[PDB]
Amino acid sequence: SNAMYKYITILGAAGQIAQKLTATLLTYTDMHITLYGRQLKTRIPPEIIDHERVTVIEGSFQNPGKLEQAVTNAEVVFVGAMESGSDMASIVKALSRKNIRRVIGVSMAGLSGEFPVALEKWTFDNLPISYVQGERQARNVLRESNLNYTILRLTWLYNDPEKTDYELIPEGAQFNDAQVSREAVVKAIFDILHAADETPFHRTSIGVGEPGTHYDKPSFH
Repeated sequence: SNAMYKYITILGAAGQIAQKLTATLLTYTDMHITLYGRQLKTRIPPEIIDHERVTVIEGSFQNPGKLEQAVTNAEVVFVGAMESGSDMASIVKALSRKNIRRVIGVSMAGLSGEFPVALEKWTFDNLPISYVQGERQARNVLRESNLNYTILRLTWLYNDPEKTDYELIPEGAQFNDAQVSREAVVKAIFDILHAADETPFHRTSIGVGEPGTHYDKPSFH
């Protein structure tokens, strides 16, 4: 045990990593969890929504009063999707208003020149430009903030409960891993939330990849 945080607000709560994270925090910590979003009582399963340590708050990133409520007294905010500069700006503004400092957010690997040639080309061949550009703008907004952020740069995702191994790729290092499981990413987030010394995560952007996957594209699964 010994999580470093008790109160977490999860934005993008219906996303797959966010749901897996919520389940692990319920099972393996005594954290109190607030989920913010739209129709969450139907989009998230009842073993989460019915749990006494889960609170749902309705709204979107364009409802500043609701978002501010959701993050009030959060000790850490998890941002499941960093897809839009303006949404990221609204999140940063809400956290700023509530004096919330600690934020962990999910972004994409490949926007800091870190992928090798073939995997980089495959990556951009398989995403719309608008998606890439929105990820870039959201990342820039968060790095420009004064928040104590950790950005997790994820390589290509898949699901496999047997895959929980991850490695962390520092800023500026080659990122050669073509894939990582959502379960491995969730373990990394859990580990960050339990780290007494969080300096490696203080205003840094860290890649998360499956060791041994130096391929030109994610594997067939």
